[PDB]
Amino acid sequence: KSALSKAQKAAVLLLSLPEEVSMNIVKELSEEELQKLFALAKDLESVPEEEIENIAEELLDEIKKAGIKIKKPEEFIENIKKVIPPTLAEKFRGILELGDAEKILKEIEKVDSRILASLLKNEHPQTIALFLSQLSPKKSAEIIQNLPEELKKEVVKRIATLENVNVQYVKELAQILLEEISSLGAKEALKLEGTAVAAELLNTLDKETRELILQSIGQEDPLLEERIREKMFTFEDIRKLSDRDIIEILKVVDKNTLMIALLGAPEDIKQKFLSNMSKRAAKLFLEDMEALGPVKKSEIEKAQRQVVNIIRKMIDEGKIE
Repeated sequence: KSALSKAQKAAVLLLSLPEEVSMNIVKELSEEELQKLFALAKDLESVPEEEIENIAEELLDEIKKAGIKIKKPEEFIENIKKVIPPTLAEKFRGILELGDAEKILKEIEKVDSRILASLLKNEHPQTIALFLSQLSPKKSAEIIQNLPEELKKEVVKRIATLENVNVQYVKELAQILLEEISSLGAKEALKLEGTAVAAELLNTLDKETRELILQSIGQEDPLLEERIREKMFTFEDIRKLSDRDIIEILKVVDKNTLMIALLGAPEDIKQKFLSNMSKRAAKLFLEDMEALGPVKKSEIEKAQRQVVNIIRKMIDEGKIE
């Protein structure tokens, strides 16, 4: 297809070149010749857009070197892009893009028009018009009815003047509106510490059930399991432990770690540890606690979780709970 491709180039040139150049070509060519060139262009194979640009730029360089002046080279490239058809892949891409925009706007169509009107009313009138231009007439009518009066008139006037709309711009507008609705829903909802709620439930469940649930959660998501277990025994739960349990904890925990942990601890938990030490060890502990001076909250928190890590091993070994 070497002579066929040269003929195909001729066909594309005929249709793409400026009319000053190609009017003379048409006059010299017979009707049979012109029709052979038209049939060649019509029967062209489809070519990816990036490859049509390289073909266009080759052709442009080739005819400039052939001795033909091209005043509007970018208009020549676009004309070649009209002649050479697009591929099935490119047709599918456009279809998929259109389908995604449709899916997004269907989700918008489900949303109460009072909510859409409320989210749209402080937007620029041209933005509201561009958005409403893509909705069903009854949706856009419902939204318009829930807008202020002078905005009803201005949005409809701007819709009236539209000659074009960029689909991707409106799609993006719609997705930001869906995220804003999702964000308002979170603000409308009661905040809930799910890891804590799950922890209480598990602590109420018997060990057989509790441990089998957690193990399965850990296999799929080991980070979530751990965040749940952190809530199952907290520093405040030291109150639940016996004096016997505290003695065993005092045998293992570092003094400095315990001192620091107790700086941000309630008074009854302080006394829970202090009452299980000796008179002199307790007295010296309180004295050294004042000796520390200003300690960061992040460090008090760290020492508290360290005591809890130690306490977990007691639950896994000695201390009943």
